Amino acid sequence: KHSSDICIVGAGISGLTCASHLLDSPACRGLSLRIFDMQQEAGGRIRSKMLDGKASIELGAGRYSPQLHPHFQSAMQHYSQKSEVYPFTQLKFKSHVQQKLKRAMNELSPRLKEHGKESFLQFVSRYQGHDSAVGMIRSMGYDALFLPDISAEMAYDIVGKHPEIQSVTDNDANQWFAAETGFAGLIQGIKAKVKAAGARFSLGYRLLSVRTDGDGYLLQLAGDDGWKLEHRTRHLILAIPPSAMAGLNVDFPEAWSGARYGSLPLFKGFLTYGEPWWLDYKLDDQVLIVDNPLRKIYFKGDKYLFFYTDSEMANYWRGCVAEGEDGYLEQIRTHLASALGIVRERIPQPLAHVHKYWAHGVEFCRDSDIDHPSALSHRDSGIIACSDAYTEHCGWMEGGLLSAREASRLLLQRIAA
Amino acid sequence: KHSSDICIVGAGISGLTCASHLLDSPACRGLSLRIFDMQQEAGGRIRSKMLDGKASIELGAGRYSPQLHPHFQSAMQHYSQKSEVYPFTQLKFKSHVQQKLKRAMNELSPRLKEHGKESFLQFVSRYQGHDSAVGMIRSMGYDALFLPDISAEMAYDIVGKHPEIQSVTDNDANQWFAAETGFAGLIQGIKAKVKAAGARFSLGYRLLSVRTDGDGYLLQLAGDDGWKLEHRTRHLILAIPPSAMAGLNVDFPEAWSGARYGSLPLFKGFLTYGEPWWLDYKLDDQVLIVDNPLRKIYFKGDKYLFFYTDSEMANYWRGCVAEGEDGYLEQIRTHLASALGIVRERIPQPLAHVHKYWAHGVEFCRDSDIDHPSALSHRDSGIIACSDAYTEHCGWMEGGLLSAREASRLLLQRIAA
Ligand SMILES: Cc1cc2nc3c(=O)[nH]c(=O)nc-3n(C[C@H](O)[C@H](O)[C@H](O)COP(=O)(O)OP(=O)(O)OC[C@H]3O[C@@H](n4cnc5c(N)ncnc54)[C@H](O)[C@@H]3O)c2cc1C
Ligand SMILES: Cc1cc2nc3c(=O)[nH]c(=O)nc-3n(C[C@H](O)[C@H](O)[C@H](O)COP(=O)(O)OP(=O)(O)OC[C@H]3O[C@@H](n4cnc5c(N)ncnc54)[C@H](O)[C@@H]3O)c2cc1C
Ligand SMILES: Cc1ccc2[nH]cc(C[C@H](N)C(=O)O)c2c1
Ligand SMILES: Cc1ccc2[nH]cc(C[C@H](N)C(=O)O)c2c1
Ligand SMILES: [Mg+2]
Ligand SMILES: [Mg+2]
Repeated sequence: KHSSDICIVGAGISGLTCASHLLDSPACRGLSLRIFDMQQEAGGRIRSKMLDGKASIELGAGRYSPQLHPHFQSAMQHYSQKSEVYPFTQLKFKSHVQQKLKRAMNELSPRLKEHGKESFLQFVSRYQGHDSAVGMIRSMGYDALFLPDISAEMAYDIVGKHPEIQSVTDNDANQWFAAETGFAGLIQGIKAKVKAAGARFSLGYRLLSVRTDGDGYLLQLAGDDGWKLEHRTRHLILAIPPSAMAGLNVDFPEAWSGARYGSLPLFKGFLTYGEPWWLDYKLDDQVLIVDNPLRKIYFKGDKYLFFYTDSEMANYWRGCVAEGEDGYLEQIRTHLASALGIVRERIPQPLAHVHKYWAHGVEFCRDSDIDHPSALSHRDSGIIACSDAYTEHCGWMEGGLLSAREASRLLLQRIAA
Repeated sequence: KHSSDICIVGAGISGLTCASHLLDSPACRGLSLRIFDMQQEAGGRIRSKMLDGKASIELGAGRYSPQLHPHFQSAMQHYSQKSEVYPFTQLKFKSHVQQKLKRAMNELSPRLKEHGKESFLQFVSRYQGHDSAVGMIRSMGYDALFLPDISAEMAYDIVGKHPEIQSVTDNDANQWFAAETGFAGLIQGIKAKVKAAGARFSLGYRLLSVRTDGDGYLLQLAGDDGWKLEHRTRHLILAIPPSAMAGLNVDFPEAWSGARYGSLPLFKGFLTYGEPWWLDYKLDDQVLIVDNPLRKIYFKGDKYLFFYTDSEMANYWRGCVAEGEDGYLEQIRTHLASALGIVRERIPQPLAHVHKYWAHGVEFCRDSDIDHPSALSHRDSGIIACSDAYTEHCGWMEGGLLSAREASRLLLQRIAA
């Protein structure tokens, strides 16, 4: 038999937290747990790396707030991961536009119906012209704020939940932390605890289809070396994001919820140097938000710098990387010089660098349904779906922990019934 | 994105050698050349690994014969790669069957003038018992020899061109060498020459489809992070195996050749230990061929041991691996113990271990003796296909060198004219 009592497809933080809750319940004594992930390492969009062997960098999720993410903070403490303060919470190098509109976003506050749920750009186009509104939105360095299906209501929550811009709203007392060893240390601790409790991991296998087979389910998987594999299970959680769900044969989203779902790409690029040349400019631990394509530039201590972009600007950088390392590094240097107000020859070339493009970096519900529960259920088959996108914290690890707790509750009802 | 004058998809030894022949030619001065491969490193089924940092192992190709592979030996010398004697050229702990293997193969050979081209299993059981034929073929370690479409003709060619069993057909004239640093070193030599001459590499991109587009071709590729990419070229070599050709939209194999093609899976597992325990059995640099699922067991000096299987036996192990690393490792201990005639508890567990499964390890002409030309051309579009499977040396790097030389001539004649 290649079978299991419970199967979790997905070994990001959502899936591994489902596993951890299930194995804690005495109702799962003796039941067997199999965890699939198409990747070769657990973590999903949590991916920590040593750059040049020197320092530790976050290619995916990198920061959290005690105010916004208390379940995440508790997870870090439960698994004894040490946090460090996250420095990039203020813009010391502000602009007239960035100054102007902290004051300007209080005014438009009456958006219940007067502005409602328009686009954020359509909204702000009201207070001042369309031109002025573009420059205001651009100065916050998250290009997703320009998209039409990003409502003005959404946008205000987006802006107050991000550390670089949170001072423009009344979320300016939120505190922020990063992992010292990287969030992968947390992924590793959960994984080890779930393995020691007897769950078995099959990493490197991609789920392709699932069919209901009697009381349980039949899964078709493809290993990344081509090996085709079938698995029977009695209970199934799909701890994968909406974009992955749509690729299956399970009638997503219609058989699952009222809502439609969307996603933004993200891009991060990291560079290290022979000397921490930015210390002369008093830039260590500062973040610059610029209109040029780097958009958000970060100087981490004396160790490295990086930049972070989304939507069309993430696709720009990913395209320019496809045309080869050389023009990519040269474009970066130009835009670094422009952001500092110096000539490109004062920017050294880097020793090492690494980048990462996430085609579906953030996945979110456009709130079409009236209510939206934390985990999902197939109306017919009883498959449970689990993802940060189904919660009040879409786009955050905290949403993963919250979806997983509901997801494991729903599955514990399936055993008790 | 952009374009090229010449495009090579596939950066195994075929594609790299194609590129090398093309850039040697004055007829390409000024032409741009772009090379795609879906893997992140060049080499294809040539994959070397410094297992532990103190030993070089070959997960793909591992040995060549100067007598059978003169072009490959010449390539090694051209790129200044050092060879070393390949130890596993004979068997010592021969069982009862493995002596009769010689005198029966030398005796059953006149009968292959007639009833020669039939299946090898049913030809060997047409002059000895069938219970005797299954024992004689199995003692050769290669389960390819039990299959319908491998003739008694094409099986005598296999037995004589393989180092472990070439004694069985009076082909000990043939010496065998391995690469001192691995065949990766040859791959890196070609790659460096092709880069130094201006070819542009795009690794990590998978070709999904090609369509003719005026004089040239429009290629659709998918990066392994999702990034979709369109590339326009004027001349196009597909240096990929027949299994890869079928996955495209190019009417393979009809619009190319009158031969049909098959493939076999292969599996290798490598095990290292704290103590070279197998020396007490005088096993270093020896190879045992056994009935049990390990089939061929190799002891490399006092560095490591490994085993090598094909066909159904390769699929046996890949399934075992899918059910979990612990049951796989315990299976190996069992089959090692019975092979050496000792109890399980005298085999240690391994420190480190690695394994590779090749779903299409070998691909070959099955309309064999079609006088199959060394490269193919699409009857309509003029796309050239390059692969070891199109040559007399299907299954050897030598075949890739031969196919590459032809494919580049085809493309130079069509670049000219
Ligand atoms: C660049 C970037 C920066 C981020 N920064 C932050 C931050 O600072 N703070 C924060 O809270 N969040 C951040 N996030 C988001 C955070 O990473 C996610 O919210 C969280 O990791 C999602 O966890 P998950 O388990 O729900 O999904 P995922 O992490 O996406 O894991 C899903 C897993 O399912 C696997 N999988 C998918 N599909 C299939 C299939 N068909 N078969 C098999 N297996 C499959 C995938 O391999 C994946 O490992 C960031 C994300 C990105 C891209
Ligand atoms: C286990 C094993 C042991 C072997 N031992 C020996 C030996 O000892 N002696 C010997 O001579 N030979 C041996 N071989 C054979 C040798 O590996 C091959 O004959 C040779 O490497 C084939 O080279 P190639 O360039 O034709 O094809 P490949 O090495 O198969 O290269 C094909 C390349 O094209 C890429 N590719 C494919 N498809 C697509 C697509 N749609 N888009 C983009 N890219 C793509 C692949 O990723 C790959 O890099 C062995 C093979 C195996 C599997
Ligand atoms: C551009 C964008 C838009 C909406 C978003 N919701 C959550 C995130 C992740 C955040 N940017 C982070 O990295 O912590 C995010 C990003
Ligand atoms: C089983 C089988 C059948 C046919 C084959 N033609 C070439 C090879 C490669 C060889 N076995 C090696 O590993 O060097 C091979 C293998
Ligand atoms: Mg998950
Ligand atoms: Mg090739």
